[PDB]
Amino acid sequence: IEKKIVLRNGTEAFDSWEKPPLPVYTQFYFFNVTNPEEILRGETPRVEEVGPYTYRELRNKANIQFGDNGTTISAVSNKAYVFERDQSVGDPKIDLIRTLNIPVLTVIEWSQVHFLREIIEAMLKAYQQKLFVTHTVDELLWGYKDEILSLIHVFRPDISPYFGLFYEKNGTNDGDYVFLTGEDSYLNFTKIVEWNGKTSLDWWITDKCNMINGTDGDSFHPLITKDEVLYVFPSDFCRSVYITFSDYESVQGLPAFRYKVPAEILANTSDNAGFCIPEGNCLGSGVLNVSICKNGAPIIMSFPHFYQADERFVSAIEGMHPNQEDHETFVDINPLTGIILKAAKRFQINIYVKKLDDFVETGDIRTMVFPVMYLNESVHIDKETASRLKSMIN
Ligand SMILES: *[C@@H]1O[C@H](CO)[C@@H](O[C@@H]2O[C@H](CO)[C@@H](O[C@@H]3O[C@H](CO[C@H]4O[C@H](CO[C@H]5O[C@H](CO)[C@@H](O)[C@H](O)[C@@H]5O[C@@H]5O[C@H](COP(=O)(O)O)[C@@H](O)[C@H](O)[C@@H]5O)[C@@H](O)[C@H](O)[C@@H]4O)[C@@H](O)[C@H](O[C@H]4O[C@H](CO)[C@@H](O)[C@H](O)[C@@H]4O)[C@@H]3O)[C@H](O)[C@H]2NC(C)=O)[C@H](O)[C@H]1NC(C)=O
Ligand SMILES: *[C@@H]1O[C@H](CO)[C@@H](O[C@@H]2O[C@H](CO)[C@@H](O[C@@H]3O[C@H](CO[C@H]4O[C@H](CO)[C@@H](O)[C@H](O[C@H]5O[C@H](CO)[C@@H](O)[C@H](O)[C@@H]5O)[C@@H]4O)[C@@H](O)[C@H](O[C@H]4O[C@H](CO)[C@@H](O)[C@H](O)[C@@H]4O)[C@@H]3O)[C@H](O)[C@H]2NC(C)=O)[C@H](O)[C@H]1NC(C)=O
Ligand SMILES: *[C@@H]1O[C@H](CO)[C@@H](O[C@@H]2O[C@H](CO)[C@@H](O[C@@H]3O[C@H](CO[C@H]4O[C@H](CO)[C@@H](O)[C@H](O)[C@@H]4O)[C@@H](O)[C@H](O[C@H]4O[C@H](CO)[C@@H](O)[C@H](O)[C@@H]4O)[C@@H]3O)[C@H](O)[C@H]2NC(C)=O)[C@H](O)[C@H]1NC(C)=O
Ligand SMILES: *[C@@H]1O[C@H](CO)[C@@H](O[C@@H]2O[C@H](CO)[C@@H](O[C@@H]3O[C@H](CO[C@H]4O[C@H](CO)[C@@H](O)[C@H](O)[C@@H]4O)[C@@H](O)[C@H](O[C@H]4O[C@H](CO)[C@@H](O)[C@H](O)[C@@H]4O)[C@@H]3O)[C@H](O)[C@H]2NC(C)=O)[C@H](O)[C@H]1NC(C)=O
Ligand SMILES: *[C@@H]1O[C@H](CO)[C@@H](O[C@@H]2O[C@H](CO)[C@@H](O[C@@H]3O[C@H](CO)[C@@H](O)[C@H](O)[C@@H]3O)[C@H](O)[C@H]2NC(C)=O)[C@H](O)[C@H]1NC(C)=O
Ligand SMILES: *[C@@H]1O[C@H](CO)[C@@H](O[C@@H]2O[C@H](CO)[C@@H](O)[C@H](O)[C@H]2NC(C)=O)[C@H](O)[C@H]1NC(C)=O
Ligand SMILES: *[C@@H]1O[C@H](CO)[C@@H](O)[C@H](O)[C@H]1NC(C)=O
Ligand SMILES: *[C@@H]1O[C@H](CO)[C@@H](O)[C@H](O)[C@H]1NC(C)=O
Ligand SMILES: [Cl-]
Repeated sequence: IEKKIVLRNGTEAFDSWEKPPLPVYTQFYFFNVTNPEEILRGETPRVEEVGPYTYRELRNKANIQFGDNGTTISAVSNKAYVFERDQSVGDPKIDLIRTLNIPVLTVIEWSQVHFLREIIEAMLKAYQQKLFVTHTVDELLWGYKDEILSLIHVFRPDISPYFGLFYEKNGTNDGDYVFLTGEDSYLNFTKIVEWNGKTSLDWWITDKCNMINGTDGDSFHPLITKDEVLYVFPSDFCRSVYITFSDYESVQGLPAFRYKVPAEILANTSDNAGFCIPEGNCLGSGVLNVSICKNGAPIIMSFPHFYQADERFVSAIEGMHPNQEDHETFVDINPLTGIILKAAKRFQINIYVKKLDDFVETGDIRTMVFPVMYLNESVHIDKETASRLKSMIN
């Protein structure tokens, strides 16, 4: 029996959950646009893969408060990124990525949804914008001041003049959670019961699709069996997900089940129709429109290089060469303790883009899902802690 794996003030299980000992790394990879002018004339985009840009994470739980006497527990998962230059392809403060002007594509999308339409329209007309821009890798990630957002900010202070894929994400959390500790049952360990005071979502169609299943992803319940499916709620993905057993792996001396993201997760099916707002009309297998949760921006999540996706997505963008080894999402879990040993959490960020007659900025651009950047959030257990665990286990 292993009731040692429960969150209670005293056990190492708690301390490690509170303050993760193992280092997590995120590597960013960007797609540099080689033929912007030609794309605007309706030609096939060709892109060039650039990276990695490696960041070591700092994690911990804060505002910790036990609930219902040892069964629930509220906390916030802070997270920050420390750049590692010698692990990266170059200096992100100097290196330039040319890609889509996301700020203007966003406000356009807002204008189209009759949000600040005039104000947005007048400014674009006043100050001509380029659809493709060039900025530093650091600017794209952690943010930079944009003309049009600054002009809007003058009138609407609620709207930020800065934009960045990870703007204001360094040293912050993704909201108030209340986790379920193993006290009641070891099965429902580090399981999620609420987020921002809410036990479900509300932006997806079906009650089913709005459910919050599983753990935050950083750990699992002990005594896993190959036959069972494992649910996760990655907040940044804007929906729950499951992973299924792939095969047997060894990480140091420790046994590990390899759980991967199956292709059912983003497949164009009636099951997943409830993710395709408004009227269940999906773009095709292997992508996810997350405009709603990303503040009306035309953001489409997918896997790297449209792996596990419809082929015409891959065909649309020259330079998209997907393969399983490099681009799949996997996680090697010690079946016994439900602890992660090795994992590559991988996914892409794309932008939906189409020609618009009212907006000359769009030129004659093709209708497509435009890949901007993907990443690999990884972890790997070292000898010391491994054999410590391996001896601790027995
Ligand atoms: C990915 O997912 C996302 C989200 O899941 C998808 O987006 C959803 O789908 C589409 C995207 O285009 C979109 O549907 C359209 O919504 C439009 C707007 O809906 C909102 O606004 C409606 C109208 O409100 C204005 O007008 C009303 C009076 O008629 C009035 O009540 C309002 O106050 C408002 O007034 C405006 O005020 C401004 C002035 O402000 P300033 O700028 O400050 O000066 C004026 O400039 C403006 O002209 C106007 O007067 C409202 O009724 C509605 O409830 C929403 O709140 C609609 O316009 C679209 O309607 C279309 O159909 C009509 C049929 O009747 C057609 O005649 C017309 O051509 C029109 O095009 C349509 O419903 C969703 O809004 C959007 N949802 C979200 C949350 O973003 C996205 O598409 C997906 N992408 C992919 C690739 O799959
Ligand atoms: C996200 O957020 C996290 C957490 O905040 C960021 O990580 C931290 O970033 C800060 C700010 O950049 C880092 O501080 C800098 O550290 C560098 C590294 O140099 C090291 O070695 C120096 C030797 O040359 C040493 O002097 C530095 O400081 C040590 O010594 C002092 C006293 O002597 C001691 O008090 C410190 O604790 C250190 O032990 C340092 O370790 C350093 O070069 C920087 O100094 C410059 O910049 C500051 C302004 O920030 C300026 O005042 C100085 O004059 C100098 O110009 C600075 O101190 C910190 O190291 C990071 N923390 C961790 C844990 O890594 C992260 O960068 C953010 N990421 C993103 C993407 O936004
Ligand atoms: C992603 O893709 C983009 C677009 O292709 C690339 O961005 C270009 O990057 C190149 C360099 O890689 C940039 O060119 C460089 O510009 C520097 C500054 O240019 C201004 O200032 C100089 C004076 O120094 C003026 O002469 C010039 O007119 C500009 O106004 C220059 O200093 C560099 O010049 C040196 O280049 C080589 C040696 O490096 C020599 O041949 C030259 O003699 C000279 O010493 C250089 O030309 C260019 O500006 C970028 N374009 C855009 C649109 O931003 C990215 O590189 C690519 N990303 C990655 C990671 O590869
Ligand atoms: C997080 O996620 C990213 C990927 O999204 C990872 O980065 C990749 O890491 C993988 C694994 O190492 C890399 O795959 C390797 O590609 C290399 C290709 O080399 C080129 O140049 C050589 C000449 O030296 C040519 O021979 C070759 O054809 C290529 O043109 C190779 O070094 C590797 O090939 C060897 O291993 C593979 C095993 O799969 C064998 O198939 C080969 O025969 C050979 O033995 C390998 O293919 C990939 O390139 C990386 N990509 C990027 C963009 O960095 C991170 O590593 C990952 N995980 C973590 C924890 O960070
Ligand atoms: C999050 O929660 C649940 C549980 O994982 C997921 O819904 C489940 O989906 C399956 C279909 O594959 C359901 O099977 C059903 O069985 C019932 C009972 O016999 C039957 O009434 C149905 O016709 C169907 O056969 C399963 O029961 C269902 N769970 C519940 C509680 O109804 C859901 O999809 C997950 N969502 C996300 C976003 O991860
Ligand atoms: C997503 O799936 C839907 C339905 O599962 C597909 O729509 C079908 O399209 C064929 C012709 O290609 C029609 O004969 C069917 O009647 C359609 N069915 C429904 C329910 O609409 C569609 O092909 C898929 N979408 C994409 C973009 O490939
Ligand atoms: C738990 O540890 C001890 C229990 O006595 C106490 O000093 C401390 O305040 C508690 N901290 C948290 C985060 O629960
Ligand atoms: C988790 O604990 C048990 C284990 O299966 C389950 O019966 C129960 O419904 C769960 N608890 C809560 C509060 O949801
Ligand atoms: Cl290993």
